[PDB]
Amino acid sequence: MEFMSAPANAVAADDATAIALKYNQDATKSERVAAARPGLPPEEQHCANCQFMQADAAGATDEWKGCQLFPGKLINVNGWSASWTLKAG
Amino acid sequence: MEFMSAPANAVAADDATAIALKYNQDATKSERVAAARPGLPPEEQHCANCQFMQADAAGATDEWKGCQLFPGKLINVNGWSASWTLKAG
Amino acid sequence: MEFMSAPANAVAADDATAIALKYNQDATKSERVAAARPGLPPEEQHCANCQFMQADAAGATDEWKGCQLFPGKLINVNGWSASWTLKAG
Amino acid sequence: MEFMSAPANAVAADDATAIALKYNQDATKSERVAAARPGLPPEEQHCANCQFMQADAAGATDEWKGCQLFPGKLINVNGWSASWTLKAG
Ligand code: SF4
Ligand code: SF4
Ligand code: SF4
Ligand code: SF4
Repeated sequence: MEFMSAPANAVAADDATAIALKYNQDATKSERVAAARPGLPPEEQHCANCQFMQADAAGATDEWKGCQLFPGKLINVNGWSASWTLKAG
Repeated sequence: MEFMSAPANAVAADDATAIALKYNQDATKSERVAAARPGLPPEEQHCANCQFMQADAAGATDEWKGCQLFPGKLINVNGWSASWTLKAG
Repeated sequence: MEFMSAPANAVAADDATAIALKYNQDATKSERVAAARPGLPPEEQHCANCQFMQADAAGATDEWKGCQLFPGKLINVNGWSASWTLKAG
Repeated sequence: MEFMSAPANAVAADDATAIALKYNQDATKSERVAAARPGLPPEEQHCANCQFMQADAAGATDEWKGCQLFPGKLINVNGWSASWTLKAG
């Protein structure tokens, strides 16, 4: 595989929105256990299985995808935020 | 009936999760018609017969119930969202 | 990952102990609100933040852990029983 | 100039160590801006001016050098990783 470029509009650690929504690009380092959102055990929760992850957003790759709660941005498929909600598959 | 107080955690219209899920407290003013989700004729679709409705959520009353897609929140039994799926059993 | 699948010794709904101790593997469906045990808001209480949860137990996973009040069995990190107690440390 | 021979042991995108280090062989496609590591503006950071680049590594050339954090591998002088540190001297 070729290296996966990091989008200029990916949510960053230094963004007020990320701080507000407790988003972390790496779910393993997130507060998912402390949040204890309902749906899946906490350590299985990440953007890849969240209701708001948008696979068809401008600039999306299999590593970077959109989120309906972060307009005009891109989150990491391995991330997590406190709005994590199991996708109604 | 008596004037029933609206729960402090009822899903509000200007909540980003609500906007993304296309939830309307009133099914009769919702996108159920245009969406024509499978299961039942659109005019019959509301949270009361949705699979994700949680009748025994904390604080639920005969008018406000929980929803798997709105952790910690309460929705109206006569509401609807783009996630509506006919309840089985 | 795989679907929710309780290991061999997961406390079961028709286990006399479970019934006696008011345990439910899903805290959002338990009597935590009615019981209103002291320490934290009832809706914030679950096995993961209970003093009796034991991280080091046979067959334990990120989702299933031991509980000192259920010797030899496993409970869900998202569960709750009427013995929920503050996590001292 | 003649074509720059690539090494078979170049760090590759699907190497767990590369992923963990946030390495990208093309720094302009990396997370350096988001990382905002100290010493130089993000846009000026690459392996060529990193403290850990190892010029005297087996098979190292004009374009590929070693890195203390990647034993037995070679990085691209134009690359970058989240361990970038301005070289002193
Ligand atoms: S809302 Fe879902 S998709 Fe968006 S950042 Fe949070 S966990 Fe990821
Ligand atoms: S998912 Fe079902 S219960 Fe929840 S808001 Fe939508 S229609 Fe109502
Ligand atoms: S005592 Fe604590 S760990 Fe054990 S079942 Fe009850 S709430 Fe869970
Ligand atoms: S540590 Fe320095 S030399 Fe090694 S990959 Fe990172 S930036 Fe390049």
